[PDB]
Amino acid sequence: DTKEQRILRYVQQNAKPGDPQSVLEAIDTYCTQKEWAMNVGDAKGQIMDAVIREYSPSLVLELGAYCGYSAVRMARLLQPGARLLTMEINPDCAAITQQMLNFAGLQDKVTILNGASQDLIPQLKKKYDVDTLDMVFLDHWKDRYLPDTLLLEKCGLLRKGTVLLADNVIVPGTPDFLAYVRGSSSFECTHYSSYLEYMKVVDGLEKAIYQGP
Ligand SMILES: O=C(NC/C=C/[C@H]1O[C@@H](n2cnc(C(F)(F)F)c2)[C@H](O)[C@@H]1O)c1cc([N+](=O)[O-])cc(O)c1O
Ligand SMILES: [Mg+2]
Repeated sequence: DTKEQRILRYVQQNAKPGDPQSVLEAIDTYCTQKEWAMNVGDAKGQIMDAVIREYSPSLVLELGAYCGYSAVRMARLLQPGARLLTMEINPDCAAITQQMLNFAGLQDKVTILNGASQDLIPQLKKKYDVDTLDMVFLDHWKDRYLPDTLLLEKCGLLRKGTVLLADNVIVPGTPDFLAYVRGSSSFECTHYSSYLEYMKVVDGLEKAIYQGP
């Protein structure tokens, strides 16, 4: 029994089927109160929602599905016919994410790709009927943000105006990626400051009164 399975089961038991907002709220409650997990969380999530709404992307790529929190967050805001592709190298995570999406009623909008980016990015256009991406959400291993961006470019998946949106550029940090995009004339960058997810961390003092030998 893993933390991720506990999160899914919590959702199935507490959230309302076919209600994405309910699913997000259940995940957030569980991770706030019971076990920290690396979901983007509500604070950063509200910023994501505002960016998605602004750009109204027809085709989004997510790198890093985890438990499907951001996939639910993004897919619930997609217009009819728009698609989210989400890449997850861990097959246990990919299965949890599919179940989370199913529970939320968002399965028709989302395609889970189970594999490594080095294999899957070059197969996107041919296997998943993609021309160029409107938006990319980066939230996988932090050392993979830059090499994957470069691979996306190599493969012709970026067009003028493709929006990349990257989580965790402060904590844990993505320093090569951040320096690269901020220094490149090929990118125009904006920073949205917020807070790391679920950081009300409990600690305590123990008092121990000696009673003698
Ligand atoms: O390490 C963090 N995230 C790593 C998240 C990694 C997730 O992305 C998947 N993946 C890996 N490669 C691919 C692909 F697509 F390329 F194939 C998909 C991994 O299996 C995992 O589910 C993290 C850590 C903290 N923190 O505070 O420690 C806070 C956060 O918000 C975080 O995102
Ligand atoms: Mg993250």
